[PDB]
Amino acid sequence: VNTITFDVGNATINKYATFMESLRNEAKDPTLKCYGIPMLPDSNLTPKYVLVKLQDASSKTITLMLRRNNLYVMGYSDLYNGKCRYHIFNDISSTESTDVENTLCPNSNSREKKAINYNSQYSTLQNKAGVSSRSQVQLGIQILNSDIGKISGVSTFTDKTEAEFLLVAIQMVSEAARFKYIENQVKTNFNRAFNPNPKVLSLEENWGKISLAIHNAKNGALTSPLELKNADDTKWIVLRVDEIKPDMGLLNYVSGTCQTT
Ligand SMILES: Nc1ncnc2[nH]cnc12
Repeated sequence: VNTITFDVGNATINKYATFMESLRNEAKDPTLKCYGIPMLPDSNLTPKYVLVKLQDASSKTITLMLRRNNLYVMGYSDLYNGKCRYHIFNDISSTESTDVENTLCPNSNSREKKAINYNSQYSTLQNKAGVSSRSQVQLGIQILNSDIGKISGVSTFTDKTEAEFLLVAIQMVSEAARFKYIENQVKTNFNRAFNPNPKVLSLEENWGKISLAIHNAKNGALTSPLELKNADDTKWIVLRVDEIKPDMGLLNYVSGTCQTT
């Protein structure tokens, strides 16, 4: 399994664009695509995972472990007192947990557990972060940089600190890779913090339905329209692939053939 590094401390728009491109190209199936949009692999393709190393301005890092089939963050590691400290979500199966241990921290004599004692659903992360909606957790490059430093090499931190980091990182890494729209929100706001708008949230929550709708579309027409939100919180009834393709970075894996095109 490969590691993609993003230097948050020295980030520029172009370096984030390159990061997104690299992450999409490592995660995607080598071949699968629908309507020109690359698709993630089935859950049997190896390697099953990708690592994403995030570097702060002090050169400390956190490495996220992502599942290729759905781009979920499974856990993260940091160097702590010389040790590979691995932090696994509590919703990972026994067999995948072994893989997380061994992928984040391959040397079994130099590693140390520090569990994430909660699941990785946004509802849970929001709860831990003290917010009723992740619209209330700002995203941004300086925020990500700061949050890495609250955790990496730090003996103890609160669940709120951890959940904030995870909400920021999940959205700026996995959601941005899945959605060019979200990558572009980061780029448009590159020099500042921002709050995810209703379209960011609607895309995040509907990626599986969107991916299925694109995979199933015939001659560019969705079989069933899909109702999303625009950035101004008005309904967006998507009728055609060409309406939503610009916002897409990766499709969730969907079995069967599609117009590739
Ligand atoms: N752990 C995770 N990783 C990626 N996307 C997510 N969406 C919700 N939780 C997530």
